[PDB]
Amino acid sequence: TWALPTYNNHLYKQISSQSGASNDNHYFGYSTPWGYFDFNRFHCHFSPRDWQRLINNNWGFRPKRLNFKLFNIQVKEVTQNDGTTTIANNLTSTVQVFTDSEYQLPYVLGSAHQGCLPPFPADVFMVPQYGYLTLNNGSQAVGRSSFYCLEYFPSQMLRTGNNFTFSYTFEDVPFHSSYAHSQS
Amino acid sequence: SGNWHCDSTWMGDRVITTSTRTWALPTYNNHLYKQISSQSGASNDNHYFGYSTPWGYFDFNRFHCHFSPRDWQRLINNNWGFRPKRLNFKLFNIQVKEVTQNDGTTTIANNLTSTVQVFTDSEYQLPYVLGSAHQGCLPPFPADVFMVPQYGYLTLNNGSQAVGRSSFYCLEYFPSQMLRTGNNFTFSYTFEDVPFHSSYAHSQSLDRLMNPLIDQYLYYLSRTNTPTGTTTQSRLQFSQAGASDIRDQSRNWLPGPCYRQQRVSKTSADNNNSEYSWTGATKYHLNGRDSLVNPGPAMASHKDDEEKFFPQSGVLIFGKQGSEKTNVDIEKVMITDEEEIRTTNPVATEQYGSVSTNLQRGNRQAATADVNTQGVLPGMVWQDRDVYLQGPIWAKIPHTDGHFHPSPLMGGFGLKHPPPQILIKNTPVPANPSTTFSAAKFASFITQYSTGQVSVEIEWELQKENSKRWNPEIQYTSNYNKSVNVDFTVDTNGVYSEPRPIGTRYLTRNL
Amino acid sequence: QGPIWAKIPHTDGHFHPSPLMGGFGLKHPPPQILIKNTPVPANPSTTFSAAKFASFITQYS
Repeated sequence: TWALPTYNNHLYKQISSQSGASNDNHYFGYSTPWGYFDFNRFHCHFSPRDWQRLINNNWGFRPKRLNFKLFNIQVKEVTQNDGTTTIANNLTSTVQVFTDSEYQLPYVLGSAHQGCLPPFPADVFMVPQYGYLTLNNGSQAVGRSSFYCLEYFPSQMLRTGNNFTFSYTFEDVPFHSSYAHSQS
Repeated sequence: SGNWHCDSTWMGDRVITTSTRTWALPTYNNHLYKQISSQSGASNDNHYFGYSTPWGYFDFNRFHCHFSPRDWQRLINNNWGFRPKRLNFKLFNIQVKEVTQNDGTTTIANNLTSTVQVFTDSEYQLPYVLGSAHQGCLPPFPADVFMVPQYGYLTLNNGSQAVGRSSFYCLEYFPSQMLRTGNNFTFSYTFEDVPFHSSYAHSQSLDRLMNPLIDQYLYYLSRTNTPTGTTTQSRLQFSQAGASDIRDQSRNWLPGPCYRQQRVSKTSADNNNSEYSWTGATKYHLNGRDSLVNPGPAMASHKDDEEKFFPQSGVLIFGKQGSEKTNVDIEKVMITDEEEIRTTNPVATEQYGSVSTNLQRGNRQAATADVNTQGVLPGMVWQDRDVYLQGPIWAKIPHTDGHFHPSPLMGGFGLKHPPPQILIKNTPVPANPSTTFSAAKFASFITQYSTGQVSVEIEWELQKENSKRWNPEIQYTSNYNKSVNVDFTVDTNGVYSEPRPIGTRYLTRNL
Repeated sequence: QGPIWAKIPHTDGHFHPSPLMGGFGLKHPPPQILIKNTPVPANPSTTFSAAKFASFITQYS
């Protein structure tokens, strides 16, 4: 179960280093309202038991396909009259979602950031904000630097009572090695 | 969405029942598992290691959920035996409520599409909680609305210490079907073939089974001394079993097994002046932890004259209506008593008999000892306990290789594959989440609860009464009381009550 | 708890593309999925305002 706040009050931002005089540490980048949930880690998929059962009996393994389905979307509106915090459900107010199979965006995952689906299924987690960096010098940004407006892609629209699926396929890749050799 | 069904129809051989109730499910432990153990209050026999979960489960194991006292009466008189066949189950009319208190004002706002999830398991892969006869049955009386009990289970341990053998579960790991308002749920189950229960008590006791008139042809040792010698005694003599001697007459089959119990009088004057009961208290044990013997092997409570005495343990002691939770005196609680099994099974308080000891000779005088315990032996028969009404229905045979005649000791039908449990849970709905990222587990939530209706239907199968007896029977009848207080009916203020338990053995068959 | 797959940086130069946190280097990893609420405006001004209209209603899903 996932919960999505609203970031930066719906507006892009330029973010850079504070210029704290460390030249090796500087960055030039953009924070966006877009959320993305990113599963790259095992314990999301495998329970310690199944891990144990697989790890003993198999030489190697690789993925083949994967399927993905959202469902049961709903929206909540918080409003505080004076100090009373109140949450009123709403309908037909829409959420929009798009993937890209064309690999046209900066690719954020792979740096092993926290925010995986929680190890333990009981807990409910927030979705991480997006963002990315770009070429720069200190605070200065080159003319080579790029920029994006994510709305520029054909996002499918979702409203309560609607679900979303897409089927993917992994390309053929050599098996991983689960074994260690018996002779040096 | 569904049509309320509470009713029973008589097909002859089979009889169908259905009942329906309204249920309400809170949210337990704020949606998080917990380790629970004993407080370590220094009593080593009392310790536990277990896990409490948010999951609710509603569990019907008792009769009075299914049968109304009338139908009970009508079935109990006319049938030798009965067992279930199938059962059908249907939820419907689910809805959700959200309570929110602004200042001190408690307000409940209905909501839609917020989902409840439910799964059964026909694969028997979970700890099996029912069968210990916990309270929380569907209320006896259909008018009332009841909360669903929280779940939980125990595991191997030592004191507070838990072994490495101990296990754990995450229930979300199963394919729960999802339910949203306007959706209903059904599954059809089937009971496996199991012997009929016995509703009858025999009309003739074992020892007295014989022909009065005809003498059997075997003999027995009559008298040692002719009289005299005396020092030379006398040669053995022989007589025949006859109408005059019932005891010496010979019998094929031996009464059932026994275990001793302690005799407690109702009269405090007769009961032992000093303290007993755990002095005391016949027990068995595992792993150095003595478990007091709760209702045990079947056996008869009392002989004819006493009626005051009752077994200290085996007899089921129910409470009456409005009973106290602790330190309640007897007059508020009902004692069940079985005098009807005197035909076969032994008396509880008494010994099983006497047994030879020494191997006699001229100077060696015979010696015997009262046998305090007897196991099963070839050529033995015994009767199963009564099921009463508020008593349990079925229990699960522990899945194991070792078995002998799997009859539960609270009475009922041992099933190899009992009706699967059903578990139910609300879907957690998050509170206002933090704006910036927080590495925390996000413990905030919105309070709510749900409710709906549940329709349980069982199809019984019967065996009709063929009895050829001449003289009139014994039937169960509520009568002879002119009191203003009516049985099985609400008081003036609407609180239901049950006067006394109702056993199943009324009719009669010859042995 | 370690990572699963990482993307080969799309380039001509390669030698034996095995990520250094361990995993499966993919030429075409599972695509990302992005998700956003639709902004719902607060009470707008009666008369025209040249401003970008920064008011909004707070919510989450």
